[PDB]
Amino acid sequence: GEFQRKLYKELVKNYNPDVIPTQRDRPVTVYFSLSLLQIMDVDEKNQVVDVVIWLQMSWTDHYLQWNVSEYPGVKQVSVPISSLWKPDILLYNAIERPEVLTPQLALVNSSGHVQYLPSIRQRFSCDVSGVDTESGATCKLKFGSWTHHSRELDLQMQEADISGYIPYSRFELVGVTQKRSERFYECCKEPYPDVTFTVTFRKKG
Amino acid sequence: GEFQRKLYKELVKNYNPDVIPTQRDRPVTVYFSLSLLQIMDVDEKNQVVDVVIWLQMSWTDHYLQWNVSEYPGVKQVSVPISSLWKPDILLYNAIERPEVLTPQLALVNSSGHVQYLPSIRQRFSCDVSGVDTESGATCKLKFGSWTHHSRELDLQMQEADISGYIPYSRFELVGVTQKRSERFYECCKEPYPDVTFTVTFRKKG
Amino acid sequence: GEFQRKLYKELVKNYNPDVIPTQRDRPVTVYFSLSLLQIMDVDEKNQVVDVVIWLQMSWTDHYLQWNVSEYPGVKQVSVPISSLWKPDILLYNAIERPEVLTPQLALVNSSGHVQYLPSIRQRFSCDVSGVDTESGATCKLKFGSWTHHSRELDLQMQEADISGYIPYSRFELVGVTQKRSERFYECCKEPYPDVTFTVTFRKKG
Amino acid sequence: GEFQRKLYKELVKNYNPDVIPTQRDRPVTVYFSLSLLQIMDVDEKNQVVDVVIWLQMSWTDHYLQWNVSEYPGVKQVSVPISSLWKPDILLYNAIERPEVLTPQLALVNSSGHVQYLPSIRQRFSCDVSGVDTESGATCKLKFGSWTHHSRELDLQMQEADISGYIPYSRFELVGVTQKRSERFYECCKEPYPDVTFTVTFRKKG
Amino acid sequence: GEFQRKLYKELVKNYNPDVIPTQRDRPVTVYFSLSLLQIMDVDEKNQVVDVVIWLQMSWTDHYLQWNVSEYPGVKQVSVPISSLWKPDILLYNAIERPEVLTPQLALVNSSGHVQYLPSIRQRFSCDVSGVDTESGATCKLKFGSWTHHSRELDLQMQEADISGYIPYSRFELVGVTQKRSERFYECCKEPYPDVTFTVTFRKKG
Ligand SMILES: *[C@@H]1O[C@H](CO)[C@@H](O[C@@H]2O[C@H](CO)[C@@H](O[C@@H]3O[C@H](CO)[C@@H](O)[C@H](O[C@H]4O[C@H](CO)[C@@H](O)[C@H](O)[C@@H]4O)[C@@H]3O)[C@H](O)[C@H]2NC(C)=O)[C@H](O)[C@H]1NC(C)=O
Ligand SMILES: *[C@@H]1O[C@H](CO)[C@@H](O[C@@H]2O[C@H](CO)[C@@H](O)[C@H](O)[C@H]2NC(C)=O)[C@H](O)[C@H]1NC(C)=O
Ligand SMILES: *[C@@H]1O[C@H](CO)[C@@H](O[C@@H]2O[C@H](CO)[C@@H](O)[C@H](O)[C@H]2NC(C)=O)[C@H](O)[C@H]1NC(C)=O
Ligand SMILES: *[C@@H]1O[C@H](CO)[C@@H](O[C@@H]2O[C@H](CO)[C@@H](O)[C@H](O)[C@H]2NC(C)=O)[C@H](O)[C@H]1NC(C)=O
Ligand SMILES: *[C@@H]1O[C@H](CO)[C@@H](O[C@@H]2O[C@H](CO)[C@@H](O)[C@H](O)[C@H]2NC(C)=O)[C@H](O)[C@H]1NC(C)=O
Ligand SMILES: CN1[C@@H](CC(=O)c2ccccc2)CCC[C@H]1C[C@H](O)c1ccccc1
Ligand SMILES: CN1[C@@H](CC(=O)c2ccccc2)CCC[C@H]1C[C@H](O)c1ccccc1
Ligand SMILES: CN1[C@@H](CC(=O)c2ccccc2)CCC[C@H]1C[C@H](O)c1ccccc1
Ligand SMILES: CN1[C@@H](CC(=O)c2ccccc2)CCC[C@H]1C[C@H](O)c1ccccc1
Ligand SMILES: CN1[C@@H](CC(=O)c2ccccc2)CCC[C@H]1C[C@H](O)c1ccccc1
Repeated sequence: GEFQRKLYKELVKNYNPDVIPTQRDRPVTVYFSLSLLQIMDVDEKNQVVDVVIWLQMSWTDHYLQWNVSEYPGVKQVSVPISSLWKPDILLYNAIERPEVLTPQLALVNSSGHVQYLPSIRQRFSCDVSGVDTESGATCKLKFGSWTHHSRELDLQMQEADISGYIPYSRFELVGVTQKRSERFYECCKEPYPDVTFTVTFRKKG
Repeated sequence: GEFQRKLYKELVKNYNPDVIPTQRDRPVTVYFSLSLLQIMDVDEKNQVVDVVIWLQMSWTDHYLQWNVSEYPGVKQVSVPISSLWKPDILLYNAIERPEVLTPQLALVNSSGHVQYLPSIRQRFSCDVSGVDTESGATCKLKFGSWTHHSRELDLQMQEADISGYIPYSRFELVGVTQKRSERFYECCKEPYPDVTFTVTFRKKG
Repeated sequence: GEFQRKLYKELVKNYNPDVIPTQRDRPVTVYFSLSLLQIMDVDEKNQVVDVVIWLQMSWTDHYLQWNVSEYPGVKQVSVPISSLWKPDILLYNAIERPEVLTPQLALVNSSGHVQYLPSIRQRFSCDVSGVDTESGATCKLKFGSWTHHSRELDLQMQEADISGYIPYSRFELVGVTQKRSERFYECCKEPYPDVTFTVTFRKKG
Repeated sequence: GEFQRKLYKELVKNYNPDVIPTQRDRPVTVYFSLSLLQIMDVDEKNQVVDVVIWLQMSWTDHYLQWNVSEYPGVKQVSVPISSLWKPDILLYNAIERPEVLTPQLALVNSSGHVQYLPSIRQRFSCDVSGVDTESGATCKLKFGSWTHHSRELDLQMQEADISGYIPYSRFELVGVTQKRSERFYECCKEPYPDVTFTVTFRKKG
Repeated sequence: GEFQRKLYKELVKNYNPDVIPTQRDRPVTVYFSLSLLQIMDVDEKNQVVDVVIWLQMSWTDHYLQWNVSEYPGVKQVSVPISSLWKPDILLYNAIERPEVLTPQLALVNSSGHVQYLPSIRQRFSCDVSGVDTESGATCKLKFGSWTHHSRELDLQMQEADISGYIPYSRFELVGVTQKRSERFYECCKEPYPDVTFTVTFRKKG
């Protein structure tokens, strides 16, 4: 519609997607969770697991809010993620780049809350030497911001999901746990948070 | 011609391809169908099917209409899809990104009706454990919009085609059925439609 | 030179590469031919042939002509194909995208005649059962425009070449024929032309 | 914040990322180090090693400094590396391009000191003929600027790290040493520095 | 420095990288040579050789010259090749696109002489049927401009080098010759030069 077209024009004006949208030394809170959809393969020689994981991220960007009565009918909009600031979140265990399977779009509502929910095909490093035993292999998937400390980007955790796991693969899911942490690194004065998912699985008999 | 060159210049003016062309809370109807052209391979270990499928989409964009007597001779135009809004339709079963085999162009007529008909090479997840039996393996291919609900994008179905199936592959087509659906999801207020194709096939001999 | 630099500046001015350069309801004639340079491989299980083919296309674009005495010395220019309109010609049998081996440049002379001669590495679908016999496998390579009918784009044929075929591959060339055709499709009012190359070949063992 | 947004706008103004930020017979000093995170594979037939290495680079760019009291609260910023000048450092032994695993971002503080710390997946040439012996295979990894001599770009060395080496691969790390050098080449009047890492490793069992 | 920043700004002004820098019907002379650095593999079934080759090209572009006393201290500059005109030189035997291993930068001195020295990973077609014999397989590598004839681009030859050949591969170098030539092709009125390298090699006992 015409109201949407006018809204998109205003949202991009004076907006720099390279600048994290903090406000007066108050961090941007980013909620992060993961749904393991499939274990595609396990390479026992090279110590590699191949997965499809659906990442779910959300945060508030105060530059993206609008008055609902100025734009009647427009409750939320669909925007390419390249036009917004997004978290620079990395899988620390990754040995190749991710392949993104979903359209690179985010949903933004009228108070500036953004949802970006990419599904990714990803290969990563793990010791899979007990994968073909009763107590299987257990792998850690550590996620965190690459360039923003706790006072800039407050990474927070949400409930993990196993309901979407594909039943017909040759691996079964024994368990999934999760834990937020915070550490000081040698480089830097400020601490950096992370969210780590621990996945235990094994080959089907 | 000169009239075409002037028309393209007007069509792009004040046009944002990121904004779905709804008008006064009336959704954009999108007709969707599929023609299975080939089954290239079946990976029985990893539970993957490799296909070429020809997707057929059409819809009306009211911003792309023109007066026929202002542009005499110009009944329709060939336009790169990147310059238009297009449906953000996703194959939910996909485990890699699609490879598009056709030129990325759409046809638009004078009342703003768009046709975009991409042929794609695609690999996806399915239980193929009865592929080498009499009754065969049966796979679901679920398609739907990633960011637009029913009141924005009204996805509608059309008749599937088996006539283009390649006769000389090592798999034969036992059947194809189709079904539109509509559900409420936990996330969201508004319902989401989808179009699902069920394909049954088996190995020859 | 200085005259060339001035000419390139004028050629791009008021030029839209998305608009086919028809003139007063007279189609653009496009001459098309093919030289088979190599048969790299044949996949008997999956019914795929791997080739290098040199495509040769030429046409007249009336917007690219210049007065020879305004630009003395300048008989023809070398221009990136991305800055011109080009035919949207497709190999209908293709199962992957082409890999272009040559620089993406075209030659344009002073009366606007364009030559664009890409060499491509291409895999396509064919029944190759019979490849290891005396009479060999016979494959059709069908080429045509994706979005332009006969009254917009008049596809014409030229003499096929076998002189560039590499003698040291493990496949030998039994024969090559070619045929222009024109058909009505279900979609459309206007007929669409094509040029099809029929290649018969066999294993040397 | 608002001060950050204003700062980014000023940093890009009159800034050319193609120009090395020397001033008047001072070179740009670039500190370089490496942390070997994993040996993924060794191809004994083709003489190739496959690694993940974390490169650590830092330098001062005097065009990126700002007055701290003009931008209160803003001590450092996160910037895409493509918008800055960066060292043109090359692995001389490389037989494919690198695959970058981390976000392409750098940290810049108020006096213009830049940190850029890419983790890369890289394959390179080495004689691995004693890899399955007690004393192991020993490989040289030579790094240096491609276009800048010593008086433009002063490459300096820092302490190598083995603490991040993954314990569960099928190769073990016998040792890592490092050495800065400087040589005259036939081409050029000015000498060129390099930093070379020598890595000795062997197969387990 | 400040003089460099001013120089880069002037060099790009009124510069079109698509226009070969001839001057009053006098061709651009391009010196071309090759250093074979490695033979990575030989595929005997498909008739393919896999190499790393270091190409060395240089030429004069009269638009890139500057007065040395206007820019004191600035003898040469490091510039991205994408901002300059470069030779459109092709390996005629290539069956895949090249992978460029070096930074895409060129050196330009004050009288406008450009040096561009890309190292490339390349696969090409050759009859390797005597590779495992005493006299070896002999392959021709033919290089030439794709769109410029002799009167536009004067391709000249320089001394080949085998000093960079890697000693630890499983193939050894029997012989290398080189030869400049000039031929008429069917397309065109004007003759086209080429530089061909003949490499004889064999498997090690
Ligand atoms: C740019 O390149 C193009 C492509 O090659 C080139 O187009 C060709 O131009 C020539 C004109 O010189 C065309 O040849 C003519 O074609 C028609 C028949 O189709 C004939 O009338 C001409 O024959 C002769 O007729 C006269 C008898 O009354 C004689 O006086 C004399 O012998 C004529 O030559 C002649 O064959 C040719 O058809 C086109 N081709 C295409 C595809 O358009 C163009 O000329 C080039 N431009 C420049 C400035 O170099
Ligand atoms: C925009 O979306 C956000 C996030 O969904 C909404 O804020 C949440 O609203 C729920 C209502 O049950 C609260 O329980 C949460 O505390 C809110 N979340 C956060 C992170 O603050 C918000 O209401 C939406 N705004 C509008 C105007 O629709
Ligand atoms: C533009 O294309 C549309 C879609 O083909 C045309 O509208 C259809 O015309 C058919 C056949 O005459 C009718 O039966 C349908 O009612 C129409 N379908 C839809 C989805 O609207 C339309 O006529 C074309 N416009 C012009 C100006 O020719
Ligand atoms: C910007 O960062 C650089 C690098 O960390 C700082 O320079 C170093 O400061 C330490 C003290 O923390 C000194 O011991 C070193 O001598 C400095 N190193 C170099 C290479 O200069 C610099 O002080 C920082 N600037 C600000 C304003 O904080
Ligand atoms: C820019 O570089 C070119 C090429 O290196 C220089 O010209 C060469 O100089 C050598 C050495 O004296 C001469 O023998 C040759 O006549 C030149 N070679 C070519 C291919 O032209 C040139 O002098 C340099 N310009 C400046 C100002 O230093
Ligand atoms: C959850 N998702 C909805 C979420 C949403 O609208 C959304 C939010 C944010 C950005 C983009 C889209 C929209 C579409 C329906 C549903 C999709 C299905 O659950 C799903 C999730 C993960 C993998 C495959 C399928
Ligand atoms: C510290 N370092 C990471 C260190 C780590 O544990 C790590 C990284 C990669 C592989 C293995 C371990 C943790 C997060 C902070 C980061 C440093 C900062 O983000 C940074 C990024 C880019 C340029 C300069 C500085
Ligand atoms: C596609 N169709 C016509 C439809 C059209 O013009 C068109 C309309 C809209 C967008 C793009 C092309 C064009 C001419 C070719 C024909 C294609 C053939 O049916 C086909 C397509 C794909 C696989 C097998 C067969
Ligand atoms: C060429 N290069 C110099 C840079 C330079 O002169 C140059 C670079 C690019 C363009 C013009 C000139 C720096 C010193 C090393 C030298 C070449 C090295 O031995 C090399 C090693 C392995 C593969 C390729 C090249
Ligand atoms: C290309 N053609 C000439 C150039 C030209 O007229 C031309 C080039 C590009 C566009 C338009 C015209 C000279 C350059 C090579 C020659 C063709 C060679 O036999 C060839 C051999 C093998 C595969 C492909 C091509």
